[PDB]
Amino acid sequence: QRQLVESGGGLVQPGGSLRLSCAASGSILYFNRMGWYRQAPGKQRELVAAITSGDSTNYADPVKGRFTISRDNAKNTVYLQMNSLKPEDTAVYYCNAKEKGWSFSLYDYWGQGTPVTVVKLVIWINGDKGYNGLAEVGKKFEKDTGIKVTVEHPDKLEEKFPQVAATGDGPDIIFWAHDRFGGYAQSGLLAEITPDKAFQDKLYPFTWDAVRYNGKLIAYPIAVEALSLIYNKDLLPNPPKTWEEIPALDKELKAKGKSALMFNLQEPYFTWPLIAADGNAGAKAGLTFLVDLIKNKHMNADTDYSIAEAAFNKGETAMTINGPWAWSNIDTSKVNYGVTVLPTFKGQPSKPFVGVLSAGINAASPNKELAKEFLENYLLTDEGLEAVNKDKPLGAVALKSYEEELAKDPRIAATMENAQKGEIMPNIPQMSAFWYAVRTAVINAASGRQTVDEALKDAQT
Ligand SMILES: OC[C@H]1O[C@H](O[C@H]2[C@H](O)[C@@H](O)[C@@H](O)O[C@@H]2CO)[C@H](O)[C@@H](O)[C@@H]1O
Repeated sequence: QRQLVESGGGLVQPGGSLRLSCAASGSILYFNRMGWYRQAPGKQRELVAAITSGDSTNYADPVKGRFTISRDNAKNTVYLQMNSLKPEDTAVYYCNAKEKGWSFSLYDYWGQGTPVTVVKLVIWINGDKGYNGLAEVGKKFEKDTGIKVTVEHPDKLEEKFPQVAATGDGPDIIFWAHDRFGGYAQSGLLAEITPDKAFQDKLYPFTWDAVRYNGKLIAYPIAVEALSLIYNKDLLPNPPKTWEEIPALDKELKAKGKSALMFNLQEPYFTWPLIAADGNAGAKAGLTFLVDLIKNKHMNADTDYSIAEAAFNKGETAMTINGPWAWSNIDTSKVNYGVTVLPTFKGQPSKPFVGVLSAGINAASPNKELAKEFLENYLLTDEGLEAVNKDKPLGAVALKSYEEELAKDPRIAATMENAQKGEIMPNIPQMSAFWYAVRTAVINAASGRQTVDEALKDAQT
């Protein structure tokens, strides 16, 4: 009898290629039509290509331009050269042949089927982090498996993820501080994390608590993040221990063509430590001080991450407020820097919010088990976290094995100092609305629109 046998089905990276081949146990000359049909999980049959005895080749609009149906009557084989592959292609590919009998009737013949998988691992992480290093981990993953690991860093990913991931595809794995994850969890945008005891035991038990919402693990903890006072040791050997002595220092420095302190005033995460130093009466005190700095022309009105960073690295400002991630760019520059305790306000310390960098799996992802493999066996390893850390520092890693190395770093000590003086952010769904309320409040008071008393009024609502 006549039997069709397909081959060439495997795993590939989008943009890659695959040659399917279907050999018959009889001459293709006898066939009228030969063609390729595909079936994806839970879907109807979809013709992709066909070739008639008359040498005419037809294709479906999705594959048109990308796929070519070929035939070799010597080898008694029909081919499908699939170039520039996409995730929509992923399906079981079947070979079909039709034969007119001697009489009026016809015969349809089918094959076993050959599986084609187009898989890409996509990761969303912020641009201020070590995406290049994260890619080096991803490159080792592809060597040991065959899956592509692209690393993306889009602007406003914290508020682009819940919109895109809900409707569209978005990323497989999302990287952000733990505070944003409760809102994703409530909305149903994250898969439940199920790590075995042995993996679970590799990380500090306090770190796991930050990535828990209603008794379910919603992410993998990576590292603890806290803002510290970054200062130029040459321009300022004995930096301010108090916030209230910065105006004096600024007067001194402005005479020599230099600023005292430049940091990101737009993002409320940077201004919150000063605001929360005393506490309400504490928020009113802390903000009024911040307002007086801009009013006394000590700080610029629209001071953002880039002009603050650049100014410090250039050697224009004596101080800056930033996280572990910012250190590598300073090292690149020729600035003898120091990381220390944040200045105190009204005697009491400035309480910076503490973030736990965490990796979560998108609920609407087909690569949930592949991402778990990447996160556990490749990223959350000594070797894996090292790679990320040499690009842009992670801070105090969640890995137990890294304690000695963390403790040997003076900047980590300063980070932990500030983290103890601060507090971990609750993961709750209301954090988004909270942060927005503070973002507006600080900008309005900074520019000169709303009063300090009226800012806390609108923010408490
Ligand atoms: O600015 C408010 C913003 O702050 C925090 O985001 C931090 C993030 O945690 C850090 O890793 C760093 O990259 O900067 C961000 C602020 O610029 C909160 O995690 C976030 O929810 C909040 O929107």
